[PDB]
Amino acid sequence: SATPATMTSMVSQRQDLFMTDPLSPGSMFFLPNGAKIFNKLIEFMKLQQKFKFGFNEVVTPLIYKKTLWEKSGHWENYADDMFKVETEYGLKPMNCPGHCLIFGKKDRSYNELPLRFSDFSPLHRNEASGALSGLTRLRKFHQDDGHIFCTPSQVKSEIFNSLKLIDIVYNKIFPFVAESNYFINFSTRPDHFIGDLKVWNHAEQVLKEILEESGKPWKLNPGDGAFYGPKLDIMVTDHLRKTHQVATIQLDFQLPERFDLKFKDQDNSYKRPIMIHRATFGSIERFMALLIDSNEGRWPFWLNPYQAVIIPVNTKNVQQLDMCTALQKKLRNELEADDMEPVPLNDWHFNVDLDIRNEPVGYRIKSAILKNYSYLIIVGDEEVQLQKYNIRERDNRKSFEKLTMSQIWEKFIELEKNYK
Amino acid sequence: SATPATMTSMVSQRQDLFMTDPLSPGSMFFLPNGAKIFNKLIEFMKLQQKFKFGFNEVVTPLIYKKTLWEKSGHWENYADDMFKVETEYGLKPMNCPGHCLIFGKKDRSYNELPLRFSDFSPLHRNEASGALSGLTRLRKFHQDDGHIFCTPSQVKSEIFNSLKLIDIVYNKIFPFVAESNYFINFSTRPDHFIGDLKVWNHAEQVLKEILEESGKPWKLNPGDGAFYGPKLDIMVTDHLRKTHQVATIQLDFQLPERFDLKFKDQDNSYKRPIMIHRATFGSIERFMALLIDSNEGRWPFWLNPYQAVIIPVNTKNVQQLDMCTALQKKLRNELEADDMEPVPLNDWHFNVDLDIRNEPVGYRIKSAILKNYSYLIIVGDEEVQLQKYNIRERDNRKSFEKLTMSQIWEKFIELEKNYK
Ligand SMILES: C[C@@H](O)[C@H](N)C(=O)NS(=O)(=O)OC[C@H]1O[C@@H](n2cnc3c(N)ncnc32)[C@H](O)[C@@H]1O
Ligand SMILES: C[C@@H](O)[C@H](N)C(=O)NS(=O)(=O)OC[C@H]1O[C@@H](n2cnc3c(N)ncnc32)[C@H](O)[C@@H]1O
Ligand SMILES: [Zn+2]
Ligand SMILES: [Zn+2]
Repeated sequence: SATPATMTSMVSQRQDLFMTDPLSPGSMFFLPNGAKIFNKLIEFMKLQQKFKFGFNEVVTPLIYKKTLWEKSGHWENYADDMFKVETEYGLKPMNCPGHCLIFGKKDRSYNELPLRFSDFSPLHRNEASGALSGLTRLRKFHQDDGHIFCTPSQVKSEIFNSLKLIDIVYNKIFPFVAESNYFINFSTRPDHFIGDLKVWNHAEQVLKEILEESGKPWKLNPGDGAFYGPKLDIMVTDHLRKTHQVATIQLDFQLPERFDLKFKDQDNSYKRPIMIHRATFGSIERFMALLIDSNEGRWPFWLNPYQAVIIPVNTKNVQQLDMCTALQKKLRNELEADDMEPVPLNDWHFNVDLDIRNEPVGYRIKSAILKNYSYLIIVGDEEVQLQKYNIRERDNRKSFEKLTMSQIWEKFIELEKNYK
Repeated sequence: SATPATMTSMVSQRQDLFMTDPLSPGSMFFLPNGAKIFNKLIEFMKLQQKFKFGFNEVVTPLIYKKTLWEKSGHWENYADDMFKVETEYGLKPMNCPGHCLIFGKKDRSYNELPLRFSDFSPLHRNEASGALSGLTRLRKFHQDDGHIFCTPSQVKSEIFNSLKLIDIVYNKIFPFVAESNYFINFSTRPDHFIGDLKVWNHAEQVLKEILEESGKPWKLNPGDGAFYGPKLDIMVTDHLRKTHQVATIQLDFQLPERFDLKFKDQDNSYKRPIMIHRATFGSIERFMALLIDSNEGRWPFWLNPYQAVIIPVNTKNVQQLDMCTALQKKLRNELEADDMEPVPLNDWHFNVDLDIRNEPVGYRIKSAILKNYSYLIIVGDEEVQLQKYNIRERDNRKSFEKLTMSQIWEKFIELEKNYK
């Protein structure tokens, strides 16, 4: 009879992922295992954004004076959902205004467009306490945020590149449970919007054209556009057929005008850049919640905070213990605190545990299966003899391999490398 | 006639590192190049903390209700320097209370001590505007924070391990301008402190003993201890002989008591853990400021946002251009946005630029030297003939090497691997 929210709480209790406290309602605590997943997702997304999709990361303030939010139009649209800060300040619910400040700080040439900034800042929104639900709706969350500044003729290609990244995430790297794991909502001009209505109709026309050219299924979603522009909202469906907004792409002609943004064009004319807002995960928190809704805790290897467990058949057998300890040390790849040798960059480190509890071998196994370890590694007398480990995958326990220490090292590397 | 603050602003203007805006006084903006350095430092420290010094990273809320800060004793000690948050809330100036909440959420056995949590959360402190200076003193900053929960008999070894990490940073990996690049301030009981005076004298005795055993030079620093315990403050001296507090280690018997923290001991007795607070960089921002004070912008290779520049002698020569472009593509190691192949984990990517501006070769060189590129790579007709690049290091321009594409790839790898 379980809901998505309940599924998230069940997995979190089994794997020690997260916790909450009434001293900070709506703000999640990521415990070590929960934080490993969070950080892994961010590592993945940073790699795609920097070395494939042309983004440059920036780090921006969390609080801005009341004036910035008035200049942006946030203060009169959202201020009820905005935490005020007191010494006249607003705790940011969005990164965009900060990125406008960065754009307008230097002369900009058409030669550096499209200019793409990424930002993983924590955001706060004063969501009503009745709206709070697990990791899907929080008062504090992290967006894989990004703002693009381009020319009219670059809009289409930039949006298709955003859509390519979206497909890598939703239709290639991550399984979820249409052929596509999402549909698009075409979200149009809302009641309260800034800017002239002509510009708005043009932005909506550009977006519809791109939607049609993409060939992806979409739905009209009237009135749900941002206050600064219309958007494509990427909707995924949980197992209770309820839809959730994750990735989003927003076409913004309005903020550039309000920040008096300009760039020198090919003809030495000063012209306004167009701004595209975009997020792929949406928020890392909500994305994680939807992964869990699908995988029920059975993380893929590269993401799993429980990548492998090593289990000696006899916990008092020295030959088995040595062999198990040798492998754990190899796969964890840690250094001793006793010397001055630092951990080098780009080494591999795997989440590998050793269960030597004074418990029947059978129960230790069952324990590891409850935790969803990607791999179970057993060592008995025969394994000591061959100096080869019995290793089997979680979701295919019937088959198995007998591999050397070195072969497991390379196997785990290839898995993590390519997001298996 | 330059000050540290002025040096930071000069380097930042030359390398496009940071920016400020009056809409958010005391909060820094990290531009792409500035953010690269910031992120590199955090990557380095995470590796040491997770895979050498036994820390587990957590991610905690930024805002807590007034009650938490009252329970911790922060609200009556610091509340003037605390940004309040309004819907009864405090924007955190410290992570400790959150970590106490995490400790007390589960039954804890003596078997999991020392328990070590790390946290890179953004912190805010309402510093007086007259105290704001470059990156050394801000209203928003990131600590490489960490809290250790141990038993009385573990205190010494834990503090020596903290000191080992401090030496790796200040006396091995990073040059700065005593043999050691810091001295220690023994900071003692301040006017306003929580807890009984007997416990306080004991904490100070334990610390002095450890200080004496370490053999490191220290100075009495009366009254400057935290309100929860005495501390060892690691002081570095800028080139104007002014001292700055960076790393710190704080011995805390007090917070555990106020959060009713307990763990089951060897004898099934419930006992209070001791808490050690510690930071190595102090804040990433202030550490960066002190690096800049020393290096004057001449970053070591692994940290440099300008790792190499490739300069064709003749910008209209196709043979030279091809050879230059081949190398840039190799070293950057990017993927095209046009396919579904993701950037894999643990690949190498170098910050390598190509200067093909229509400018005399001589001036393009001079330009790169102004920016402090770690390596200058020149390609003329002879280099095309040999298919070998003329590569020279920044701080040793007189000598040079002629290397193939492959040899530069491996060279740059070895440099970044081992923090050269
Ligand atoms: C995309 C940005 O550039 C733009 N300023 C923006 O904030 N768009 S948004 O309002 O639609 O937010 C983007 C994503 O953040 C996620 N999100 C929004 N609110 C919350 C919340 N209260 N809790 C968790 N995630 C949220 C959603 O997935 C949403 O699609
Ligand atoms: C070390 C923590 O666990 C403890 N709660 C703590 O905050 N100690 S601290 O107050 O001494 O802060 C640690 C380091 O942060 C840095 N820091 C403190 N205030 C600022 C500031 N306003 N701007 C930049 N860095 C700061 C200093 O380097 C300082 O040594
Ligand atoms: Zn935005
Ligand atoms: Zn602390």
